[PDB]
Amino acid sequence: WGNLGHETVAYIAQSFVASSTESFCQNILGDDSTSYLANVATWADTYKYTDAGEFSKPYHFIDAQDNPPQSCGVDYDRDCGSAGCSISAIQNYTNILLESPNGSEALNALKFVVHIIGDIHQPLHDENLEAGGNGIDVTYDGETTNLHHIWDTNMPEEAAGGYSLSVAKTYADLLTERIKTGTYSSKKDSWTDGIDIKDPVSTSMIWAADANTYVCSTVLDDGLAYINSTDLSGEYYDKSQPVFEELIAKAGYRLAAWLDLIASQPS
Ligand SMILES: Nc1ccn([C@@H]2O[C@H](COP(=O)(O)O)[C@@H](O)[C@H]2O)c(=O)n1
Ligand SMILES: *[C@@H]1O[C@H](CO)[C@@H](O)[C@H](O)[C@H]1NC(C)=O
Ligand SMILES: *[C@@H]1O[C@H](CO)[C@@H](O)[C@H](O)[C@H]1NC(C)=O
Ligand SMILES: [Ca+2]
Ligand SMILES: [Ca+2]
Ligand SMILES: [Zn+2]
Ligand SMILES: [Zn+2]
Ligand SMILES: [Zn+2]
Repeated sequence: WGNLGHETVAYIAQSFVASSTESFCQNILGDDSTSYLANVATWADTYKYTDAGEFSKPYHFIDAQDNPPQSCGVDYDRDCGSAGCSISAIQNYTNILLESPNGSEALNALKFVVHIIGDIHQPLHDENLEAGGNGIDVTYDGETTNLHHIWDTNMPEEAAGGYSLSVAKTYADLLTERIKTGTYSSKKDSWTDGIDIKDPVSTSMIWAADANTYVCSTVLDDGLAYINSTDLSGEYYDKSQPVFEELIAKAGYRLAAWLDLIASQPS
């Protein structure tokens, strides 16, 4: 996602973490504001453009070598690759926070986890075709862009009504309501099935596989004749909106559950 989606994921997670988890994170981040996770949720996307952070570019995605929309699937050993991926990064940075939470690496590990759990839930961050859809040029509200970009940025920002941190906070409030009492309230109790702090790869692969299903059902079902030739701000946006909203909600809810397990200690 772009910045709005990552900040939204982070604000949702803040609404679901335990108090002890909130304290654990605020202490690592040096931030006890009511934006502590949202304030770092975009860091990985600035870091990756620097010489020191170039190593981390591949950590934003897992390039699933499936065949959408006919067939979707993610395979860690097939798809991660030698340079690492979102799944290998979740393992590495989770284990830093479990083993060395008071050490110098915990700060960036936490900022990576906050960001990357968000990215796992962007379906085109779980898809090899055309580099996650970057190579698929599209028109969106009369503008030339690409299919990856409209999932990251154009569509979530249209739905949220803007791009800023305060717009993200409002959007997160909306999606948090849908989890607690609204749209998602009868589904969300299943959203952490399979979670296992002892197996970060298995856990994050369940999430990536979930998001990847929507590459076939939603991102590409209409087919590329339609997608290449049509302004995607109309009916394509209308069908995409419920899907990216639920995936942003899932990312925040799952990030909260994961941070709770990272911070957990038996009383
Ligand atoms: N194979 C790739 C290449 C890029 N990406 C994502 O596409 C976006 C644009 O990446 P590039 O700037 O590398 O073209 C980023 O969000 C990046 O994480 C991806 O999801 N799969
Ligand atoms: C784990 O993270 C550290 C710090 O960013 C990095 O140096 C290291 O290469 C990572 N290891 C793996 C296996 O991704
Ligand atoms: C859609 O555009 C992509 C990327 O340029 C291309 O690979 C694909 O063949 C196109 N499909 C159609 C039916 O136009
Ligand atoms: Ca909770
Ligand atoms: Ca690739
Ligand atoms: Zn992102
Ligand atoms: Zn992206
Ligand atoms: Zn990213």
